[PDB]
Amino acid sequence: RGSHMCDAFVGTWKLVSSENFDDYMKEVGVGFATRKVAGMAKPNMIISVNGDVITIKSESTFKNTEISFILGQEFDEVTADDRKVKSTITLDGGVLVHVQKWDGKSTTIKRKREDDKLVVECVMKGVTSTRVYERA
Ligand SMILES: COc1ccc(S(=O)(=O)Nc2cccc(C(=O)O)c2F)c2ccccc12
Repeated sequence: RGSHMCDAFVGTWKLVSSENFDDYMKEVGVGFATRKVAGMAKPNMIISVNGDVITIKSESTFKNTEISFILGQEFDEVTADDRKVKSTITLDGGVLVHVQKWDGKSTTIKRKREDDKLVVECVMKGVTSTRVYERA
């Protein structure tokens, strides 16, 4: 199989900046202690593609997580803050768009390549957080 546009996300990434993440987590409903510990973490994100399957791993002192998925196909996800959600991830004009649904709520996580960075924009209702990753 040949190259895919989504190969631009493949690699090992490290968190270098975070804005408004505590307020985003508050809007999602994350409790005090999890917010405090999760907000300290500086995760590494490892993204790989094998055929139609994309795998995103996150390693940190807070939690280690791994999801594998096919674009447009819903899957079960237990998030780092221990929500059990239904997730669907699609590609929209170069942007990975990840929607998590649970308990009648939903949040959208967008991942995009910007210069040499991977920029993650998390939205819950009117509250947005921006997390920026660089190559490890
Ligand atoms: C480090 O603590 C966390 C990690 C991951 C998630 S998440 O799995 O639900 N989605 C998500 C949200 C924000 C940033 C990223 C990112 O990529 O940096 C992300 F993937 C969390 C959700 C709530 C509270 C803490 C979370």
